Amino acid sequence: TRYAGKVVVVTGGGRGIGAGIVRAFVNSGARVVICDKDESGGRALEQELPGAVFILCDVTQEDDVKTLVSETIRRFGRLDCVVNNAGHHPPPQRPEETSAQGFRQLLELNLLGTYTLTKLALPYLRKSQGNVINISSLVGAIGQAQAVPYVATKGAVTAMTKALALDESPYGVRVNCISPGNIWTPLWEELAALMPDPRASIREGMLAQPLGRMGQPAEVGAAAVFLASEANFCTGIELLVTGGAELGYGCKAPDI
Amino acid sequence: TRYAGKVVVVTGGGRGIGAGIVRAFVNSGARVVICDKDESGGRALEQELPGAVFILCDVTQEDDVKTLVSETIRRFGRLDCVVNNAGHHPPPQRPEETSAQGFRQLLELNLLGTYTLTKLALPYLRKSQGNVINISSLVGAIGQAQAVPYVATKGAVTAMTKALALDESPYGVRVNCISPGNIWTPLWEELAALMPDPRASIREGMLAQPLGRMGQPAEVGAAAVFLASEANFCTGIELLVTGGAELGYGCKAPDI
Amino acid sequence: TRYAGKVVVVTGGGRGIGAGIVRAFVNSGARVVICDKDESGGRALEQELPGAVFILCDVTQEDDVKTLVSETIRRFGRLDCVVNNAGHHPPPQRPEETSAQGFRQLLELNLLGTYTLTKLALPYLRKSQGNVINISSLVGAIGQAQAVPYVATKGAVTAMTKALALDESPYGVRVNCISPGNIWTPLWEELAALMPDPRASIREGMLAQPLGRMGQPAEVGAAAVFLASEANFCTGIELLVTGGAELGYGCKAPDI
Amino acid sequence: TRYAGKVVVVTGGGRGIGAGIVRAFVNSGARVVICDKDESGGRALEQELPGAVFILCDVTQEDDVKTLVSETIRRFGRLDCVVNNAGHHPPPQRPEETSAQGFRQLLELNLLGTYTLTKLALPYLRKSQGNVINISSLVGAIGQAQAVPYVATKGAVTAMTKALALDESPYGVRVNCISPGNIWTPLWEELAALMPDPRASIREGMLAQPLGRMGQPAEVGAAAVFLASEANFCTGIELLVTGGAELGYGCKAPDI
Ligand SMILES: NC(=O)c1ccc[n+]([C@@H]2O[C@H](COP(=O)([O-])OP(=O)(O)OC[C@H]3O[C@@H](n4cnc5c(N)ncnc54)[C@H](O)[C@@H]3O)[C@@H](O)[C@H]2O)c1
Ligand SMILES: NC(=O)c1ccc[n+]([C@@H]2O[C@H](COP(=O)([O-])OP(=O)(O)OC[C@H]3O[C@@H](n4cnc5c(N)ncnc54)[C@H](O)[C@@H]3O)[C@@H](O)[C@H]2O)c1
Ligand SMILES: NC(=O)c1ccc[n+]([C@@H]2O[C@H](COP(=O)([O-])OP(=O)(O)OC[C@H]3O[C@@H](n4cnc5c(N)ncnc54)[C@H](O)[C@@H]3O)[C@@H](O)[C@H]2O)c1
Ligand SMILES: NC(=O)c1ccc[n+]([C@@H]2O[C@H](COP(=O)([O-])OP(=O)(O)OC[C@H]3O[C@@H](n4cnc5c(N)ncnc54)[C@H](O)[C@@H]3O)[C@@H](O)[C@H]2O)c1
Ligand SMILES: OC[C@H]1O[C@@H](O)[C@H](O)[C@@H](O)[C@@H]1O
Ligand SMILES: OC[C@H]1O[C@@H](O)[C@H](O)[C@@H](O)[C@@H]1O
Ligand SMILES: OC[C@H]1O[C@@H](O)[C@H](O)[C@@H](O)[C@@H]1O
Ligand SMILES: OC[C@H]1O[C@@H](O)[C@H](O)[C@@H](O)[C@@H]1O
Ligand SMILES: O=[N+]([O-])c1ccc(F)c(O)c1
Ligand SMILES: O=[N+]([O-])c1ccc(F)c(O)c1
Ligand SMILES: O=[N+]([O-])c1ccc(F)c(O)c1
Ligand SMILES: O=[N+]([O-])c1ccc(F)c(O)c1
Ligand code: NA
Ligand code: NA
Ligand code: NA
Ligand code: NA
Repeated sequence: TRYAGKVVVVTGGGRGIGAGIVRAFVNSGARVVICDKDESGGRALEQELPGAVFILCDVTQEDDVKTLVSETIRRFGRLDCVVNNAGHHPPPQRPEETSAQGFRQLLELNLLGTYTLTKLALPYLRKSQGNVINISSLVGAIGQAQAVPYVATKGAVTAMTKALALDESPYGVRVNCISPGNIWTPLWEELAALMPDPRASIREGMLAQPLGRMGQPAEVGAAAVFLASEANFCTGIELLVTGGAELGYGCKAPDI
Repeated sequence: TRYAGKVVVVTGGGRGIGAGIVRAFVNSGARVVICDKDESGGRALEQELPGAVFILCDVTQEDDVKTLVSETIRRFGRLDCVVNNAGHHPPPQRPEETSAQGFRQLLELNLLGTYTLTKLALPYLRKSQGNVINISSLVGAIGQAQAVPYVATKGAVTAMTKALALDESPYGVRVNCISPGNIWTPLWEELAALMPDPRASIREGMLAQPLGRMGQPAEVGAAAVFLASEANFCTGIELLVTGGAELGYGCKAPDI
Repeated sequence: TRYAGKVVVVTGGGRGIGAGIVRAFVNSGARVVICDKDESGGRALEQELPGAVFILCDVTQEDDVKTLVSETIRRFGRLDCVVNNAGHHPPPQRPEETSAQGFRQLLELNLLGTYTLTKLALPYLRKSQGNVINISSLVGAIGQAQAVPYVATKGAVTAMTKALALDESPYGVRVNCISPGNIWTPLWEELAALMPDPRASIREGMLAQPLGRMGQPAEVGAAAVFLASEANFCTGIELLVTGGAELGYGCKAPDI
Repeated sequence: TRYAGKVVVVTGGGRGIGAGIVRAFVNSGARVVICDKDESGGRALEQELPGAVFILCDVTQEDDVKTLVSETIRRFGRLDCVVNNAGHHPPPQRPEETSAQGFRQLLELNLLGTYTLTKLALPYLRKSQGNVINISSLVGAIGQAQAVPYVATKGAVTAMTKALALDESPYGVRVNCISPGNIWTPLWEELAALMPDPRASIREGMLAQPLGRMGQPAEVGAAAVFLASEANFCTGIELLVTGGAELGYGCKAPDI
């Protein structure tokens, strides 16, 4: 009952972190709209979870997003929280292997889709004194190798979260982000499968955390439910869900 | 039931933020040991809350703290979480008005008391795969005027939290801190009463946050219960509970 | 002679911070290519400074940038440092007053122009073991009101700086950024002139810093010359040139 | 001539980073007072460098420090910059192997010695509009394993730098810190010699940086001369001299 009577939209909620967030909010008592560009996972999740429904929506298509918001209000009568989770990490790319156009396309998903849904949702979030939760990444803060466009998009999301928090504070609408580190998801598994030694790639990812394991979608979901339901004095924060990967010295490569 | 069956020690739990944390953990189903050097508030809290008991303990006295831990284990059989909240903010002091000995005394409360309880508790936290929550302050991160010793003690607590998180990660013990901003507590009220215009001092403190109000002990308490019960992939983090005070430009004082 | 024999490109170098950086590098002994989309300031700077030449170049036009790099190599035989300073801050815009297309256009200047020049310059910077300096902004780190797109672009630049630093570290090429706060420039003056009370707007900007004044282009220039010439163990850093604006509590707007 | 006519005190200046800072300031044209508790290195440095003199001074002894300041003024007539570099890193210590009294002793050197010299110097720095530079450490910011007391002392120094910057800003006195990462110094070499495999310990320290090497005292010295002589709009900053050790993922230890 922590978030009972509330209505939540989760983008990219059909699998991975997004599905973990969907499950966490349903378990808290909320009704959840699962937005995803792929039907497979999200439609099955709707059948599985009574408090969840699936709406096909590509967050890069402004008309898809307009319909997502108007259908949410038409079907459920209010909107309390938007979780902007949809996003993609390309395979490793050296800087000279990137393109401006590929950079533009990744900005369209990771940044502008978050911007567009947030903009269309804010009039309703103001009425409900709701909140926005953006899923950024630890690598926006500390960088990552072979990922210049991806890192840039998440640096933008984290910064945008703080700007929006300032703008919406007089209306009682909080805007926060979660920065996960290595979370074991289908995207992580897909990316490891492209590596010469997938098992070695996965073990390296596990040992990047002092805790010695990757995180779970359910753990990101619990952080999201906290930010929505119990963090009434938090706005503009970056909640790290990383297992301590940012702590201490590690292998990143006597004084010349 | 979020933290049912667990045993929590809260230092400085007799009033203010500490009492808000005590209440939050009792509401989550935990048994709570209220530690405080003053009997008045903590003893009344024990009478009020069934899941809470009061143990008189000055965290600067190592033998008081040894007895706090051994009495907790004797009476409740386990220890799952230590919340190091005891601490003090002196009245405003210009740098030339501080002393090394006053600095040493503030380090004894704000830093070494946290260190001592954590050290004595860790053998039991390892057995329970428990966790440590230190109450630091936003001003450890961003500074504050007329508070050189206080700011230094909280910078130490936040850093120490990260070091300890690294050391205890192989044992499954998480170590995190909460950095509150302006929280309306008896200490805040006492400090404002020393000012020429207390009402103006309080209004200034309220407007230091984009949210336009100070925070509540219950809001710090909810963050603590989150870190203890649902943040299993968080260690070494600094959870800001500040109402956005660190965001954007403000009045802190054309190019010469 | 701190940077004698070296060749530096400064984008947006015709006025403001960029011109201050141009002057600082000329004073250090470097030859400087002034890139700007406007002829007026940059052409006069070339006439004024013996070690500087002006090349008309719009950093959003990839063919302009290709020609900028090839002309620099043709005329001076090497390239040691690229300072990505070109960028724009729109007038204050409430979130609901922004557009995706306006956001895209600002990303094109503030982020992708920096990306494009850096990409085209890196083969030559590798040969010279040169370095990249991006001019970001403090508001990428802490947020700003009525500037969601601008803040997002600078969050991206700061993050991208760290990603690129990781990628180029094995080649000995350092990548750093400077985050200025309020610097008194023609852009600042233009923006204040749009306000109801320009003088009040300027005084507010001055008092946003504990130092009680805004910064100078020459001060950003000195930081850039430091990063280029004497910071051989710095890569991926964010050098704050802000007068302390990020420090302490301020006016950003008792516990409800 | 960048800092000609100025007078600088460097504590712990007899070897290591401190000696590199002494050399950098002498090369900039300043007169330097070398403070150290050991005579060997500092006395030889005075003989070697015309613009430098050695004063025996233990920064934990308040009367030593009073005499250091009064002798500096008596001999040179002004004081422009204090570099608080004296400090120590103990050998690796597990948390349960530390003591409160050992923690107190390390606070006395790393934190209170910096506090005491700064306090005694500030009246003269106000007259000269001088500045303070504290040598902290990257591990104050990100933590380190087996170093709870050391990490806590450097977290305190970095925070104290920001508090003091706020307090002294109305007097035109800037207060900044440098946070080095792995710098190859006699302390680093001594600590590695205690390890089972010193060569393996040194190689691990080198590879903790994306640049693949440790830093040099001269590189910390150049950062200090920058902060003193050319960073007039920087106060309360933490200048990282770390070779990028804080960037990206590394080895710090699939989802359980
Ligand atoms: N997995 C990690 O380690 C990790 C770490 C940090 C941040 N993140 C972020 O978390 C989020 C989710 O990552 P994940 O690992 O769960 O990925 P994932 O690929 O497993 O799942 C992403 C989901 O989003 C959907 N999606 C993609 N593009 C979409 C679009 N245009 N419109 C609507 N839905 C779309 C996909 O169909 C999928 O269901 C992303 O923003 C990612 O950047 C992930
Ligand atoms: N109030 C704020 O705005 C604020 C902001 C940031 C951080 N904090 C921190 O939160 C904590 C609590 O602050 P507060 O405002 O609730 O203060 P408070 O003075 O209202 O309550 C502190 C409690 O700790 C107890 N205590 C003090 N010294 C003790 C000792 N030696 N041993 C045991 N108990 C002791 C006091 O008796 C009291 O019950 C402190 O660590 C403080 O630095 C407060
Ligand atoms: N002024 C401040 O307070 C401040 C603070 C933080 C960051 N910054 C950043 O510093 C940089 C310079 O700011 P400023 O105040 O000097 O601005 P400015 O407007 O005074 O000068 C910017 C210069 O860049 C040029 N320019 C603009 N678009 C260009 C393009 N497409 N191609 C080439 N040149 C182009 C302009 O013609 C001008 O000469 C920007 O990146 C800005 O975001 C400024
Ligand atoms: N070496 C590194 O990798 C590294 C990294 C980050 C920070 N630091 C910091 O840099 C500073 C210097 O470190 P280092 O590696 O050069 O150490 P070092 O041991 O090589 O040199 C320190 C110097 O300070 C002197 N000193 C020690 N205690 C003193 C006291 N009480 N009074 C006066 N002088 C005293 C010593 O005699 C010595 O000459 C310290 O503050 C250290 O914490 C070092
Ligand atoms: O595909 C890798 C992992 O992705 C997560 O989203 C799922 O919850 C797991 O079942 C799966 O092991
Ligand atoms: O004393 C100021 C405030 O302190 C808080 O700890 C209490 O919960 C409030 O009742 C009180 O208004
Ligand atoms: O236009 C405001 C300021 O802009 C700076 O770039 C110039 O150096 C100054 O001459 C001018 O006062
Ligand atoms: O002792 C290790 C290193 O310490 C530095 O301070 C010295 O400048 C070097 O000569 C030496 O290699
Ligand atoms: O830190 N990240 O953002 C991140 C890490 C690993 C992944 F596989 C991923 O898709 C995203
Ligand atoms: O930010 N703080 O740590 C803080 C702020 C105000 C107070 F009254 C106080 O006691 C502590
Ligand atoms: O912090 N900035 O990025 C910033 C501040 C003020 C300006 F006028 C400006 O053009 C940019
Ligand atoms: O990061 N440090 O503070 C640090 C690292 C290595 C050392 F040997 C040392 O004495 C200090
Ligand atoms: Na359903
Ligand atoms: Na009770
Ligand atoms: Na010229
Ligand atoms: Na000499």
